[PDB]
Amino acid sequence: SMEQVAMELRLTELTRLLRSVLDQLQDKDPARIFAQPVSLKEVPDYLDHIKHPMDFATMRKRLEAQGYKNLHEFEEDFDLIIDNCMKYNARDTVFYRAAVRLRDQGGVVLRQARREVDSIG
Repeated sequence: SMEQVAMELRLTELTRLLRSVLDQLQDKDPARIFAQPVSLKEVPDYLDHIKHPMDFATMRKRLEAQGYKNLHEFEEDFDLIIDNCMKYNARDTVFYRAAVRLRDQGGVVLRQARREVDSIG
């Protein structure tokens, strides 16, 4: 149908905007602490602690398969990155501190992304 195509064009455009959001958020992690999944070879007990692991590479695979239907789903995944880190790592660690800084800096980006998603529809 023509409606299915119109819907697919909107998804494609949301995908374009989320890719730009993803790039901007990932720049706020210049240490690349959150770039890849936590290694289960190197942290064998990780899944005993964290039930839903997340990282920027995993978000990028989902993104490129157009697997985010809306900004809320994308934010859920970004929040998992931060929140998992802040539970697994103590307050005095470079990892925890990196998550706090990512959260604080990403807030600004996400605030305008919401306005754009609503605005462009």
